[PDB]
Amino acid sequence: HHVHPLPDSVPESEDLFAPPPRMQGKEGRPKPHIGPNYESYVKEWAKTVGPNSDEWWAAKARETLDWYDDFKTVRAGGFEHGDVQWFPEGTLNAAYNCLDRHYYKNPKKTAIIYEADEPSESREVSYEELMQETCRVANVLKSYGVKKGDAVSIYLPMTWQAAAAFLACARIGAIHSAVFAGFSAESLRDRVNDCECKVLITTDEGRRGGKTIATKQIVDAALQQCPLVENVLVLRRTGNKVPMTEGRDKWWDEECAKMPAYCPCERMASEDPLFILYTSKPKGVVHSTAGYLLGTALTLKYVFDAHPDDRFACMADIGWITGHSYIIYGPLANGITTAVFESTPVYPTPSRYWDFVDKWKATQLYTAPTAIRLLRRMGEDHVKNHDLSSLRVLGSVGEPINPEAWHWYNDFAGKNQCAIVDTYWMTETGSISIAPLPGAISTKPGSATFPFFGMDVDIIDPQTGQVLEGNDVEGVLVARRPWPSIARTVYRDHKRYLETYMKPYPGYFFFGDGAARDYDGYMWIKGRVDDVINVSGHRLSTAEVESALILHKGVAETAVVGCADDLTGQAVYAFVTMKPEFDLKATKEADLSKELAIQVRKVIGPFAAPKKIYLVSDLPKTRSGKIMRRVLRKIVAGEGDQLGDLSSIADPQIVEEVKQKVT
Amino acid sequence: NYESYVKEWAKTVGPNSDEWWAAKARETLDWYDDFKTVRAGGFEHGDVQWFPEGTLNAAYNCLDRHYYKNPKKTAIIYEADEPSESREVSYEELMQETCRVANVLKSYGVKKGDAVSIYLPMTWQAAAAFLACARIGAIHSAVFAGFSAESLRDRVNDCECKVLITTDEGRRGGKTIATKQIVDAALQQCPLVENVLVLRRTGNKVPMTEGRDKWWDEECAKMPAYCPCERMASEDPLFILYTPKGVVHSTAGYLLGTALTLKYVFDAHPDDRFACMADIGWITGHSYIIYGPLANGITTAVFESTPVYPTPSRYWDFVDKWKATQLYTAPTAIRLLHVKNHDLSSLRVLGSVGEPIGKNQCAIVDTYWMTETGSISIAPLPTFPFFGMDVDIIDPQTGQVLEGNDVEGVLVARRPWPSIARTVYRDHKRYLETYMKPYPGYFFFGDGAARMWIK
Amino acid sequence: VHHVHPLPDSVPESEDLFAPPPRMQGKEGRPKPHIGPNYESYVKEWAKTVGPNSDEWWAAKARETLDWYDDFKTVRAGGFEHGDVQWFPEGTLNAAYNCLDRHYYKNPKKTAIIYEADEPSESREVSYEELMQETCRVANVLKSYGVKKGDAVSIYLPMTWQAAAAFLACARIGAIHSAVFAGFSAESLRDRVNDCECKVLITTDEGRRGGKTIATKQIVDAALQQCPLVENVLVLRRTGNKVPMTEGRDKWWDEECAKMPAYCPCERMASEDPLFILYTSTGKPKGVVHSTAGYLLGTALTLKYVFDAHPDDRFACMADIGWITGHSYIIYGPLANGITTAVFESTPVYPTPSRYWDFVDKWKATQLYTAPTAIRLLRRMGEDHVKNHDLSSLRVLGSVGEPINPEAWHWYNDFAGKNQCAIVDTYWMTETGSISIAPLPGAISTKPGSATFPFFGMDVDIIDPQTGQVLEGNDVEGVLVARRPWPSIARTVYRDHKRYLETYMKPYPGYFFFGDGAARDYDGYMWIKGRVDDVINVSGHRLSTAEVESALILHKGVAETAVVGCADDLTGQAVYAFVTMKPEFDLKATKEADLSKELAIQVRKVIGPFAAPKKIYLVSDLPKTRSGKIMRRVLRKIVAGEGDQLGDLSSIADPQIVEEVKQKVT
Ligand SMILES: CC(C)OP(=O)(O)OC[C@H]1O[C@@H](n2cnc3c(N)ncnc32)[C@H](O)[C@@H]1O
Ligand SMILES: CC(C)OP(=O)(O)OC[C@H]1O[C@@H](n2cnc3c(N)ncnc32)[C@H](O)[C@@H]1O
Ligand SMILES: CC(C)OP(=O)(O)OC[C@H]1O[C@@H](n2cnc3c(N)ncnc32)[C@H](O)[C@@H]1O
Repeated sequence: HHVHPLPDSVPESEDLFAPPPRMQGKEGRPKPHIGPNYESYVKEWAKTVGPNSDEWWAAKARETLDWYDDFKTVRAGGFEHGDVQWFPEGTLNAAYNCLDRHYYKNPKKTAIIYEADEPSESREVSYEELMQETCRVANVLKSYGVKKGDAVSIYLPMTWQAAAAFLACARIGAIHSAVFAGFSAESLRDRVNDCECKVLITTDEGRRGGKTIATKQIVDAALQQCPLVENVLVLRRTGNKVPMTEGRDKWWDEECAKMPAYCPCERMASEDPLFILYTSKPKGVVHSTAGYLLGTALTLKYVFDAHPDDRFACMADIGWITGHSYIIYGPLANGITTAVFESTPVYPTPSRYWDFVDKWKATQLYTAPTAIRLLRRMGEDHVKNHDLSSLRVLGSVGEPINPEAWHWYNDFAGKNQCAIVDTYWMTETGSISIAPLPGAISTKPGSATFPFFGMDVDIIDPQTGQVLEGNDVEGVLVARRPWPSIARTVYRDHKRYLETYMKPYPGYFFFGDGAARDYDGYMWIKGRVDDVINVSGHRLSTAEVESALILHKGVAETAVVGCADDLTGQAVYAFVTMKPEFDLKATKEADLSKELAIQVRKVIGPFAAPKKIYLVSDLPKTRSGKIMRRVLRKIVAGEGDQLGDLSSIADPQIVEEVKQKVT
Repeated sequence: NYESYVKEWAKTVGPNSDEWWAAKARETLDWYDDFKTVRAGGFEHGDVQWFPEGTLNAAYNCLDRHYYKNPKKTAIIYEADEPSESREVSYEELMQETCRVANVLKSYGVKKGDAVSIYLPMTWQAAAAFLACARIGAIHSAVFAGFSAESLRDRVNDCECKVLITTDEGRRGGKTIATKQIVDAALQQCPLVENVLVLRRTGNKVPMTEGRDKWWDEECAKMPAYCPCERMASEDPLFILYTPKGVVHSTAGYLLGTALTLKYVFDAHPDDRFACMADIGWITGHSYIIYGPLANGITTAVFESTPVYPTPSRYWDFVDKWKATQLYTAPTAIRLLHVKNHDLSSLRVLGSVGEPIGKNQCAIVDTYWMTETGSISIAPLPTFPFFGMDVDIIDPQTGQVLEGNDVEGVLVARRPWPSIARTVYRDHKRYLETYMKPYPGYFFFGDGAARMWIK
Repeated sequence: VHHVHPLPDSVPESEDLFAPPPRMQGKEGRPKPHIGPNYESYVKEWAKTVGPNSDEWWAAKARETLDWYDDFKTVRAGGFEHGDVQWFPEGTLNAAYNCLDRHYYKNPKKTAIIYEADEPSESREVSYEELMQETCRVANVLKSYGVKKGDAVSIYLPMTWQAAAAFLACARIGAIHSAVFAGFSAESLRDRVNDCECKVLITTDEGRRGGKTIATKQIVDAALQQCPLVENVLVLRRTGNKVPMTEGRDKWWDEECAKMPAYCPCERMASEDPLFILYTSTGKPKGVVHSTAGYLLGTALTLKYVFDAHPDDRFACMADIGWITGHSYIIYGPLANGITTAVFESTPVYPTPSRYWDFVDKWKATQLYTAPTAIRLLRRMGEDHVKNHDLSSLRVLGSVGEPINPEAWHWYNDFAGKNQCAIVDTYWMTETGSISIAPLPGAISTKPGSATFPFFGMDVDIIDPQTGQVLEGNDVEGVLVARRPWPSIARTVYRDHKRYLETYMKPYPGYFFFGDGAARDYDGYMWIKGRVDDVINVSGHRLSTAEVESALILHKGVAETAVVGCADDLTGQAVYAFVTMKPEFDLKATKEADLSKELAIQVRKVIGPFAAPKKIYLVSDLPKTRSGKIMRRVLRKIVAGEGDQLGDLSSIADPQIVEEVKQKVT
């Protein structure tokens, strides 16, 4: 075969994982929405793509969401000019679908499990309570002159009221723009200025992992350079003294106390913007309303097999698209219970996730490979002595999951009784693009497997621009047709949207990731196109080399970048982090580096073996867990003085250590 | 009989009452969009909801739909302060004037959800001013024309309106109210008011501030006599009424309440001539001069005078002149009133309201309610709680209901009703503390009662 | 014999009735007419559209013709007296959705606009997809400026195809566009920009017309010096030549639109929400306001029936979008019907007088719609420019703007139509929204110079202006009035409803007053013969301008004429005639004094002794508006010695012509 699976210590013949009994309708669990095999996935998927898929999408849109006005047209527009339309004539409101309609059915049902930074302060928030808070905030925003179509910046940490702030904007047709709490004043300023908002919602302080985030202090520094912001609504999360500017700044509780606990919903067109979400100039990805909401609702239902009484635990942050789609919009649109997790995976101890799961009997868990590798690094004593049997689906999002970490997830979090859904997508796709349906698909460690409903993906040969038909092909991932939750533009920069996604391969949407489809038709997304390394004509994905390195005992996490080489074009350079227990005296660093290189050579080939290996205490990462290989690539290339605004990455101090180790 | 008012009332209260209420809302009002949910929310947090997904317009229900059916029908019997100056105002004329004023307001930049203060005496154009605001989704705040400059200022400032509708002068009991003079005094300390629309009721010289002040007639003459109706959510606010606390009523529930009570408590019929002698500056004039009668498409009276001008026979002269079919007044006026040789036979119902209190023919209906209730809550049907009203007696010393008959305590309501006030403008905390906290789970009217007798 | 006579013609009356020709009979593979084949087929359908039982027809047509977001309940209400006309009031819709989206969803690649550039070689087809995308981009730009539903937006654009996108972007978001003829003076632009109180103006750097540059941005800058409310100007880069741009206020159309997505939601408009203000040229500028559903329905129905438009037709209205004709029969009517419409950027004589016909044969136009002034202009230029063309794709030729003299009607019929097209003489006004009286080409046998019969929904009569009373029967003459509102009637004059009532509704209470003299002949055909204010009363004989001007043009060498009245001690008024001759006419073989005698004799033979002009002035051209109306008021006041009280003539087609006329009279 030309395409190989991501390196794994398990033989390929023993590495296929059928839906386990918890996902077979056994063990008293709900029967899966799609099952029990691959063909059941294909039979339904075939209804969602192609020239006769309007019927399926029209029915799903009308069955899944409540509409004030019906639509007539299912879809129109396309990539070339960026005029994608779905259900254009219909009207709806996201807050109505995420709150009102469920409150009218079961007001006391839990909407949010609020897992506070300190475990003792966690509590359940009913749909009634969440709706009331959302309506109060919406009324406050209207009193500030916020109109349909106005942008509102949100700089809130992971307290449950973040959901109320999102949905209060959606309720009145405002466009919320959420910024990770803890982003520097500079990063906040750039995003507040770009969306041209006049109102900002924030906290006095945030709490995360027992640390205080001085949000109001950061807001005050940023707003000195944000001339349009005239109103700041400040949630009293900690109660510590913070500055408050007379007139501009008001307290959330004092303002909401003046307002009624119900607010009508603004009737939104399907294509009215729902939010702007900046990714790392800052790129404001814009999603509209109906198509995005439908995509998050359908993917949540089908990829995680969500049922009415499920308790869904997405442990990400609402500053990330993962939090937009699979904390707030998806779970609440489905009317189930969703977790707002305010802490870190290791506060107070690395048992936190699992204490949380057993306390609330979470039925699905969704996190990132960085968190899985972090907990794997800390040892099994924190997870082994838990129940965790309420879980039946474990999800991974953010980057390729190394098969080694996949197995740890499968073995310890799931006890070999959960389906693992490796979900590939992007901020720009709105909802999950490629993922196993857990009641249907037998999984391979490291493979997203098959495309979701409405996603028709192909592999293009970047040297020819042509689609590679069939299986056992490798290249760059593209999508053939629009899908309902695709981002509609980049805020006030449609040209950047067209040039980034629609022009590289005309006729297609360009994801920016390298991908392969193996002989069984499974899709493998193996890293960013910009991270590919070419050694003596061999094209290397980051995931395959990083997956080989972690097979060595004691390795916690690695990142590989290319460095120019006069004789091989590029050479692989690897940054490697070891588990805390690994003794760098019994195995001197030079001996360990040799073993790591040998391991890569045996599993991939000599061309992939790192020419140099740097042992570091940690890797530069974004708040969401992405490993910033561009930073490492520029440091190795001697361009460490031209890196840009890294002030809001997870730990800026790590960039200095890496610079020292390389020098 | 008892088995008639109680048989029907059982369908309007309790866990099976949504069916009755959905049918009446759909029979009684014209809707642009249908509702799905009948009711939601409750007293505790003040999130009462009725017909939330529906859309409608109060001006469409009080003017347009009747104008389309019978444009020449009299909407308002305008009984001027001088009896000789009275005249009938047709639904066509009222709708045209309402639309002109609505177009004037839009030309000032009044948007859906904006407050507009109204400082008008009892001339028929007061209805046009109310319904013009409702037509465009503005929130009118009516201020009784007998209020001083300070009381006017306080209410104008509290609601943050940018527009005020008033008159040059008012005429009541043969005397002149210097309304524009009072308005100018008030507006010296009202920094948000940018436009004043001044109805020329007397034509006597009054001060007018260039730019800020314009004449009603001259502004309306520039505008077309039709204006589209803003499609309002059932729970969009309809008006603020300061009682200073701004009692806020929403649209669909309030309008349904007034229309049903008017039809049942007063047994209205399509060609009736309903004469409520109250003032549009108070809820009685809101509900049973303007919104109740015009929603039903009947004829309503706008009485500009006093009970004793020119003489104490004025009420009975008015009833004989117009053949009024109902007469709704307070005991205060009915006691102050010269009634011997009058006919008064056209009257089918004599209503009383506002305080504890025909000659063998016209009925006597004693109606209890409050500004916060929107429409009549307890009354006899020609006593007995109205449809949707489930009231109980509670001992204040225990907070417990005094089940039975011969008990005495405070009056409370069990569940929300459609026309209940939804908040106190920008002071929801006061709304909850006043009405919802004294007896958790109940609505606290604030008066005593015993069995039903209202103390 | 008859009291009412046809407009003077050299063809005998018995040979002057033209039945629908074979191209309009469903033969030769042409589409079958929507109404046909005779007068009775028109009456049978027309009778459903007027009277007390016509709600059914109008409700069905409104629901069949337009896409609605919300249905209506009431068909019509209101009336003339107070100006509260309402049609389909409870319904909601959007004009851009009906003109773009619904057709784009059906056939995105169908041509929406044939853009005939000033230079023929630069012309191209603009698909519904491209037009919708550009409309959506502009709509998004306007929203980014804070334009809200109900805000006015001024448009000062020449006849480039993007003018349609600018109109429809305003309609898409519920803004009220106010389009001003490109080339109007800074003073005229200022007055209209200030009256509508807009805060946004859309224009070009420059326009191109007849090989000439229109300094649109320079004019805008001059005007905006006196327009304190305008905060944003969007400038279309039509030529790319250097023009001033004010930092902050002014932005380039292409740079702004490139930032925006190519789709924009449609604002759900009430039937009676204003769609546009259109200013017309005697006092202050008159902003005629049209609402949405009735206007759109009227333009859609008249286009379909008066021009017998079918799905694949290529409709060529050669007017300007600054004129109501361009509003209704370039943009809204044709695009609502989903067909192809022409945006003609040039003049009838650039590069040569063959332009119209080169255009028709190049694009295979199926209908042509222009004005008598253009027809008379091409007539004066000779037959070599039209004779050697095909023109067989045409089957309907339309004329709008003024009475068409039978002499010009025949030239149109003979050379443009080759006696195989139906001629539709369409009478209406800015204030009527859509065509009011016109032949239905598959049904009505035409008379040269007659509008013939009223359109669906139009119930018209003749009032004797000397009595104020309706004249019953046929063979009557007086002033035209309408008995009942129709869906596309103007709803007000912007912020001046009193002027609307006093101009149209007060002169003849109970009726709508058009302001034109009219006659209904013995066959019931309607003749619109000139403005009431232009009637000339000589010794008790009331003379219409059209009849005398039609008699004069029967003389060899006459190109165009205008007659006005001047007080006369012996006849009350006397006829004075301003005459333009063809360039080739030898004015020395026939001296000016000699020609006048022949003209007077011809008018006497054809009309009567009283109609002979008392004085005749030879002029090189006549004062005319941009749209072709002859400004007889200007001539009338000059003859009356009142040339110093003429008003704002800065924006007429040729202001210099007024100076010559003053000289000739002096
Ligand atoms: C949802 C959230 C992660 O979106 P973004 O923050 O916009 O980042 C999107 C980018 O992340 C990477 N990626 C995310 N998931 C996976 C996965 N399962 N397998 C492989 N690569 C994955 C890709 O490079 C993608 O372009
Ligand atoms: C409708 C209008 C009067 O409302 P408000 O002006 O808010 O005053 C309401 C208050 O008036 C008094 N009341 C009203 N009706 C009656 C009645 N039938 N018998 C005895 N007392 C009555 C009560 O104290 C009530 O709470
Ligand atoms: C549509 C556009 C021309 O409207 P306006 O520019 O408002 O001018 C309207 C005026 O033009 C004249 N008129 C237009 N058409 C004809 C015609 N066929 N026969 C005779 N007179 C006609 C009339 O005097 C009309 O009042």
